[PDB]
Amino acid sequence: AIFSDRYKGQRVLGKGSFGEVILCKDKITGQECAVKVISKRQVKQKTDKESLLREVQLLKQLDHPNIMKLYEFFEDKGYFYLVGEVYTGGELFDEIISRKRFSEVDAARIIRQVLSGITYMHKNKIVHRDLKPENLLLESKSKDANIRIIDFGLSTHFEASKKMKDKIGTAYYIAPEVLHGTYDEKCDVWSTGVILYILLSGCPPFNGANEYDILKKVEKGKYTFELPQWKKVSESAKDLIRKMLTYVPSMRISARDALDHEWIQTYTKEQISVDVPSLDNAILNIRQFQGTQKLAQAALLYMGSKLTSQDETKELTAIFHKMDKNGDGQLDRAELIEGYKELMRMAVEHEVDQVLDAVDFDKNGYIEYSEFVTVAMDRKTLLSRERLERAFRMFDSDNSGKISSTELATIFGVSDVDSETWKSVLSEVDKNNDGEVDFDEFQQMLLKLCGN
Ligand SMILES: COc1ccc2cc(-c3nn(CC4CCNCC4)c4ncnc(N)c34)ccc2c1
Repeated sequence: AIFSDRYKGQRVLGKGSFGEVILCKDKITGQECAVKVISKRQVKQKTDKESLLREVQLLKQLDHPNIMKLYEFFEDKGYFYLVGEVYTGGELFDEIISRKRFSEVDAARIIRQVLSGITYMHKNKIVHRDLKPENLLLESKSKDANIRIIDFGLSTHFEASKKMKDKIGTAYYIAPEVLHGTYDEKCDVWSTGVILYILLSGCPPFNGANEYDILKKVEKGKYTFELPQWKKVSESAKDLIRKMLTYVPSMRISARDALDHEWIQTYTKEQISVDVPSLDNAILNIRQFQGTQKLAQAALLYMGSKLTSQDETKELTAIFHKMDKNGDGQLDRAELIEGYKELMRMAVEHEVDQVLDAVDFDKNGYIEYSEFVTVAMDRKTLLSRERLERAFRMFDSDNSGKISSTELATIFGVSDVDSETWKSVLSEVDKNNDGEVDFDEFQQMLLKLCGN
């Protein structure tokens, strides 16, 4: 079984957990799929291969409309290839923030789907452990679309990335008992309870300035309904949340029994019988939450991509140098492609051609490979820079064009950028800052925070 014999890469879907997800296509049937590629080297394995193989085989036989469908599994010297069904509706919360109105009925429908998928998985002795909004995909970008839970069962066999770009946002959802090391399927009920709390209020129940702060709250396990917007919420919803966020797991309600709860039964009726006031403050809060999380993540990815492009700028120049037997610094289309491939090893024809368009539109002769290197790398870093700008713009909901010092403290705390470190970098960028930054200044800060 060779992965590449069956599937061709089409386009990247993202970096998710444990590795990158690539949209692939079956070479024979044309069938599209999402393949999670996990590098055995860059990621450690918890269990022996036999245990992993058995769990994979089980997963292939399981089917539920709220669980991502696993089709196939491949392995080579370097990697595991997990072939799943592709879902195109994006992350649940990125949908929710676009909505104009949101009620308890909406929240209930969402949670019943999650609880349903979880219950089926627990029946089969599969635990998630890292349940969070990022792991709730939509079959289509619509409030009517079905939810598919991704990454069930991965945490049992693979160690999580300790890189903060990977870690962002994880602290809010993790069960206290996971932190302390003794856990079972009840941890997934806890995470779901955290998600329900956020849907109804727009604010995490366990919150803080940074990762440790948040984890400290989770561990203590104390939370409240003190916020004003909890006045608009039914006692029934609050009651379920209490049961889901019960500290001791044996006393914590099960996924199965949570489906049976009065709130779920009452509010997921096809026919809306009960009062449905729009949880307007929760929406505003949820948008603020998502925006913050997305900007912090984009910031780390941007800094990461900057460093990566620095390495690859040096390598690419070295490679072309060797090829530059003449020493005139000019190469042809063939040579440029070959070198690009050399670096890649360290589709192709088309990417070089895009570069040459800008460089030498007429294509009359040879190319200053130096000029090529520059343009080539800028196209590689585009996604991250535009994504950064988009996240900045989205976070800036009033279109002020600026982010305040208070907002920066939140963004950087979530990002594990030390308070004293970022403030010092701000001072270097703008001596006369007024306790706010525009986009360019923010970007200048990030550059300085990654050795630039
Ligand atoms: C255990 O075997 C498998 C096999 C394939 C899997 C595919 C996905 C998956 N990831 N992404 C990228 C999104 C980018 C935005 N943030 C949320 C995720 C996806 N996008 C669309 N469809 C998908 N199926 C995924 C996740 C886990 C998988 C596990």
